Amino acid sequence: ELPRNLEVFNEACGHVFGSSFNREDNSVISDAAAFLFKMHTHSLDGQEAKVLRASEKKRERENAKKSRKAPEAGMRVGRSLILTSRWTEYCATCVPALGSKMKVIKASGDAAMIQMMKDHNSLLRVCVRIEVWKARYVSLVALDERIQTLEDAQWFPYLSGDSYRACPGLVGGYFAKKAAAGERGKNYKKLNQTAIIPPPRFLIIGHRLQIGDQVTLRELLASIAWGLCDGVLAECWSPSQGDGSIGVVVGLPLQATGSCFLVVASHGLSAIADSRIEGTGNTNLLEECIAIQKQDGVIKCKRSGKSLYHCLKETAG
Amino acid sequence: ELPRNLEVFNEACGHVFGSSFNREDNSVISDAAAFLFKMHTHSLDGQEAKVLRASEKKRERENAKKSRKAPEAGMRVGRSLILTSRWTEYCATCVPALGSKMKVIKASGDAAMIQMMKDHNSLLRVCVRIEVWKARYVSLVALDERIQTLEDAQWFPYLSGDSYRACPGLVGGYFAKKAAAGERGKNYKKLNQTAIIPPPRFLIIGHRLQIGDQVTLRELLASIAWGLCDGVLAECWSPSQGDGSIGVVVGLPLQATGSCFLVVASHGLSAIADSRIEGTGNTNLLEECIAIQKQDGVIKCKRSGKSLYHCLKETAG
Amino acid sequence: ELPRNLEVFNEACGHVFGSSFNREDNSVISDAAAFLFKMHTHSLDGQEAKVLRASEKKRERENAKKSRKAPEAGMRVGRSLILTSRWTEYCATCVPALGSKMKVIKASGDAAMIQMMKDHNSLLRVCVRIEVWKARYVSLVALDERIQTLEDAQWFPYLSGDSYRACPGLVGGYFAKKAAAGERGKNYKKLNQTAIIPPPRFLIIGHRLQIGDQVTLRELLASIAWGLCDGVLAECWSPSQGDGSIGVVVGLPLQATGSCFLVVASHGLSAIADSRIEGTGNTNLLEECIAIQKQDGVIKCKRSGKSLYHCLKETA
Amino acid sequence: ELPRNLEVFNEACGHVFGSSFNREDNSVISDAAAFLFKMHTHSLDGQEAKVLRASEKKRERENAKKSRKAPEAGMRVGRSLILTSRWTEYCATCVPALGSKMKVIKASGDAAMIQMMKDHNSLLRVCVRIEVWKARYVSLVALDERIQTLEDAQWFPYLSGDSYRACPGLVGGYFAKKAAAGERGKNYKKLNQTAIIPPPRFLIIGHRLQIGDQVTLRELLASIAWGLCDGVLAECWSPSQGDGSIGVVVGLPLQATGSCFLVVASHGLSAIADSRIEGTNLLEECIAIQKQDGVIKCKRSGKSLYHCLKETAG
Amino acid sequence: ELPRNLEVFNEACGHVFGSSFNREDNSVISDAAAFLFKMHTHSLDGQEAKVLRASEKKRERENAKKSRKAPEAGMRVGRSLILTSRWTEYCATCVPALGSKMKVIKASGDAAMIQMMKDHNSLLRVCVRIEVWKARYVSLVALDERIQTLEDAQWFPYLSGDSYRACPGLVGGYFAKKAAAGERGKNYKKLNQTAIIPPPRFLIIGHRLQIGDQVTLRELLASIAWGLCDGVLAECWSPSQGDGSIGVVVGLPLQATGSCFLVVASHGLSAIADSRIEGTGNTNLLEECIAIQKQDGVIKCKRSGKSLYHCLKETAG
DNA sequence: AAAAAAA
DNA sequence: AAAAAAA
DNA sequence: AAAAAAA
DNA sequence: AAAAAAA
DNA sequence: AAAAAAA
Repeated sequence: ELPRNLEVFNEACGHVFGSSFNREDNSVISDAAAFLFKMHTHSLDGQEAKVLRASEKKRERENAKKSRKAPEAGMRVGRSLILTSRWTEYCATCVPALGSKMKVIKASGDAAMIQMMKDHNSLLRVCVRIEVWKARYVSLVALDERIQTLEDAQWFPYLSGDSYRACPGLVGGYFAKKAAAGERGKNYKKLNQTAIIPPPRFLIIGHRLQIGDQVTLRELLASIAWGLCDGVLAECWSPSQGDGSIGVVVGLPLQATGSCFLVVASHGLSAIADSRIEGTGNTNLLEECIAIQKQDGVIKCKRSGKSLYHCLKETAG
Repeated sequence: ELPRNLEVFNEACGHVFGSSFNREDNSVISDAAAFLFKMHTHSLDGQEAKVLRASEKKRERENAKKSRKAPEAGMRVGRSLILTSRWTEYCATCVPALGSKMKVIKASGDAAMIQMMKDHNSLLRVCVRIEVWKARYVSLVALDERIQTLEDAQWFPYLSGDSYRACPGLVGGYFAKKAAAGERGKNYKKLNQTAIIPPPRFLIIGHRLQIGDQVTLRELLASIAWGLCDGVLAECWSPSQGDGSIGVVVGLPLQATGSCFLVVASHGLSAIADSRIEGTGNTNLLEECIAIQKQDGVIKCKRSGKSLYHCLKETAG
Repeated sequence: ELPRNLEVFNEACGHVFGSSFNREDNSVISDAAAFLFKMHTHSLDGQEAKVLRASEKKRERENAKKSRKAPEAGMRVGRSLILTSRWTEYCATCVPALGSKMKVIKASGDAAMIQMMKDHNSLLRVCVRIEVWKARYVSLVALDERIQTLEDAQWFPYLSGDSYRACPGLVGGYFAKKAAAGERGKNYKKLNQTAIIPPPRFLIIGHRLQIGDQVTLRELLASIAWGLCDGVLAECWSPSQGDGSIGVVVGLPLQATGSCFLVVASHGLSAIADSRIEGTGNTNLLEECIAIQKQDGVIKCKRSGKSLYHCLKETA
Repeated sequence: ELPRNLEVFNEACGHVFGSSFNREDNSVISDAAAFLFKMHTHSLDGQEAKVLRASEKKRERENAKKSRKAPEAGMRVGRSLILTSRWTEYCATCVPALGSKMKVIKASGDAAMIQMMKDHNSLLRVCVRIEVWKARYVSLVALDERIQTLEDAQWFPYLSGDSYRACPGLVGGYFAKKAAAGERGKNYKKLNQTAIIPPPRFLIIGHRLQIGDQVTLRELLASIAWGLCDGVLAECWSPSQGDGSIGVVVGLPLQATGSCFLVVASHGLSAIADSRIEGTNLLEECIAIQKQDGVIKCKRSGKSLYHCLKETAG
Repeated sequence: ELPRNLEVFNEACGHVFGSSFNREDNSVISDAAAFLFKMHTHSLDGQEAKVLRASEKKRERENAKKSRKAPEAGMRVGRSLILTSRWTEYCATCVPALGSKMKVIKASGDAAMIQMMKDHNSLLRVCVRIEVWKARYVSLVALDERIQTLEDAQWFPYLSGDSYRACPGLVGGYFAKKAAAGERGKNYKKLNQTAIIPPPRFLIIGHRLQIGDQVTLRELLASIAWGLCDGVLAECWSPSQGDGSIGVVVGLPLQATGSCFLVVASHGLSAIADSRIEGTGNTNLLEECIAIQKQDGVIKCKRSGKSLYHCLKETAG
């Protein structure tokens, strides 16, 4: 009924949070995913210290974390997430020991341990996807101070190293910048800043985002873009009968990933660094378009020239 | 009559300097505040050596400071500040011992000790505010050799770690740069380079700067801006009858909130550095205006396009 | 009937894949050539470890490869390639031993060994040519994430060291970059990025690509150019009667290896990047033309100003 | 009569060169200052090798220097400088021992040693000021092969580490580049590439350069600028009656040091990287020359001082 | 009659080639100089192997060179050069042993060895000057494939390491690139791409190139410029009576070396990255002139805006 | 917009 | 433009 | 355009 | 456009 | 758009 990743995530969240884990609230799912990600990276209190090559300051911080008592049952997480009494058992059972690697487990040959490690990897990937989607959802109506120029915005989201490792194609930030600056191997994944990510309530259920879905404007925009994206993407939504809060999806943007506008010299031609700019691109900027695929077909929509955050702020005035 | 902070500062300065501390001279007040900050930071000769995690060079420097004789009574400070014979008693009484922390004092429960620690913290904050104002006043006519570009000027004033700790929102420099670069938590405070600070002769009295105050051009500018702020802010001053040296404040600037107008490249659209300017192509910056709020109302004044330091230098030729 | 190289490749592919090796599918031929190149480079499981100067990590990887079981008969390769039970015999026989060099064999003087070494070199050259063509065919619709600027795009295709060594005149990548950075000896060869390469279904048969051949648009473009070449090259193709999928070639590009028109700064003058453009100063890059040779004659076609990849994406 | 620094320099030059040291020749004074600087930094032959943390190559070079015989009396220095037989005594006495530090001397408490160290420091400062002046004078007519772009020209003069330490505000080069690139403390000084330096024949006498003094065009330009400075500065010089070789100073440049044209963004304004650019023909600019009558703005010539000096001689 | 350098080169060439060495042919002199350079760098077959720090591949190559038989007397060199039976004696006697350094020879105190090393250095310098001149002469009628852009053309000629070491102010290539990129000591010498090099038939004789000399167009151009220099330089040549092939030099270019067009910011002025480009009015490049000094006087000749190679190619068609 | 590596 | 944390 | 630190 | 260093 | 060397 469900793939391995989604089933593992559902089981883990249900076990850790019991019945307090609502299965239809984006905020609840994002908070639960963040907590599970912290648990599975040994970021919670009372777990193994990360000291393999840590600096003395990092060693002190990890020692303080280890000394600190672990979270207790009944503790409130986020807004409406309450820990059960069994969460310690789950953390002890399903969490790989610090430093564990897939090669070591494979050498061991224990099928149960291999399955547990696969479940842990899938859970990390799912939680990082949910974390990226929540970062986009927050950034629609809350500017990040660190993002002041195009260069600063070029690496959104800014997530920890574990997030980058779990999903290098979606997660940006310092680690993505480091990977791009350094040597690029055959495994290099470029940052698909505007990759389509289903809403968490859809991601856990496995329902792929598509036309006809009943989704709020903010969550749809967080799914297909973020705050500093061109406002024209708002055209991918249409309020339902009686306005309300939930509308419908009318289409999806095209060219979401893989946009390269280079032309190399050949056969006596001249190299071009940008197809769009060549000629007089400054006057053609606001004349650009985006291809939106709808149920009927593809349509080109003129760019609004205004940030998504600014459009949402203005329409909310 | 006066808040706790100003009263504590007045008592401390009176005790240390007696009658030699003028209550109407900005330079004297700034020198006294700097000396008091040094005393409460254990930066004077003969005070506790900082060795908790000091490097061998730092350990040697602190040992040299400790071995050196402490300042004697009657020692000249700055220009017109003379230490009183009772300054040693005040230093011994009102200066918490090195390493003092509010948590430990609260655990002790001594009401007198808690009040003393609160007074010390208030004195630190007041002294740091006076230090920042004096840095602005100095930079109006005497640039800093460490400021060469906009990136360097983004961290003015350049003050020590203690000043940044006391007033993180007003004090820039190396520590502000470090804080901005690293992780930003809920307690992170952005550097307000041009935060309003009344002159020290007003700050100790608590008289908030407002329209109609009889202040000098340079001191007003240091109150609202610094050397590299655009010269248009000079419109906030007006010479009084007969010119002279003291005029009157006609208005104050308004700090605009944070609002980024970027539009990153997405789905084939070209990046926009600024939505407002890209469309019509009005790239000229000299047209920009500042909102000066006056007694009559708010007025948009066109920028001069020249640094405040340059304007002051040219008008003083 | 066929040259030595194509005959060697045909015999090798027939022996290794038997009847499962289709002779008219470009994807199948490309996969077979890739597998043969892997086999003759001792990169498969169970072959000699490359340790002559390997680093400890490289030594570990090669030891892991050697310890691993060799591919078994009937194993599925690519999509429609199945290994025959006699592939092990060919691998043992026709594959030169690791570290073998032509000088050593010539000193030995065994005519059969010399012929085997020559056949192996020809097989490497043919396999690498097919690999380069397949790289071009892939790049027409799926950009390489390692290409983001013109500097990086200058070194396409990005192939391994073996590919560069076998065919230095077609293969780019890190090794070609290193060769360019270092000394340029008399044996140095520049990367002819857009060198015409017949499709594998043509290369193995020896049928040189020319006008009138019934070839698909994508395969023709992969033959004469790659993803980031200008879209104007699409003019070399023309749909046949009834459209369908297979058309015909109407012309081929004329490789413009013209002499440099630079004038370096000297005696206080100013450097000129191009003496021709200096006069009129027509700074419009959309006016350039490419000389396509057709059956009737050569014609100058105006550049489209858009990447071949973008034109293909829009037309699809 | 004279400050400590100039008196110390005059005494040292008299002791080391006797009467052969001409007090009115810029080249001779510069060469004598360079020799004294080499002596007081322990660079001449026969002085202690520098090995504290030297690399094997540096250790070998300094061992070679130590083994090599010390300079002999009567040796020709520069062009018209001859060593005296007593120079060895001065080198042994007034030169601090290698590694001497003012803190150590102060801890010792010997007044004579403290005075000697102060004299050594003043001599180093004076010698490096003269060295920078001479570097400017040379660069007027003989370009440096190391200066090819404005980025390279930004660090003139290129002088040894001892020169940078003696006067970090004037000297440039690799050490100034390192100081600028790295962390800058409260002691940081920016490279004042056109700070006014009196000519050596004036510097040792202590006569501050001012309008009316009889100086040569080349030496005045060296005092106020160098080769790659905009040629308009030549307006500061006026030939005397009958041309000849010596003229007079009419005016001096202003804003020599401390020119910043930034405007940081504030109160919603936009940051301006350059006030001049936001106003843009470069050749229209002017430089403020202060004369006896008053300040006058002279239009920039747009041509490097070296080019103008070369063309005026052809 | 002749300086030490030219006398040494003449003696060495006569000893190694005897009467087969023509004293008026540029190709023959260039070939002889190249062969002597190969001999004096221990690059010929059967000479000392360079193994001090050579890589294993380099060690193999040098071992192969050492094992190979040395050149035999009577071998044909170039076109019209034949080795003499006494060349082995000269190679053994006048060639310093591999690794010989001037410091070691001076320490030994042997006057004869010091003189031999001086002769070796002078011969290296002369051979490298001739090699650079021949490189220019080749580039006039044969483009170098390695030169495709202005940056590539900036380092011509591309000569080996020994050539760069002997004459660093005339020889470019990888080693000049390395010297420019790395630290620049006081001894640093820039690459004078258009220095005046007398033709080999004049360089060995010591006759400095001057006005009125009977030199062919191609060899004059190779003397004063190279393939990708401005075509205007052809004005420095004039066919003699009856045309023929040999003409006469009517003038020489000025500003051959040491051309800097920088003005630095000082006293509030603005930095000029290039005086020519910044010149008042948009100076069209084809309007630029070169100063040719002639017997009568200097004349400004307008640039032809076309390469010397292309001018020669068109004039020969 | 599958899996295997992996401050 | 209040307090509590805290090179 | 004073003193104290100090490849 | 002299001499000494010295992939 | 023939062969020989050969991270």
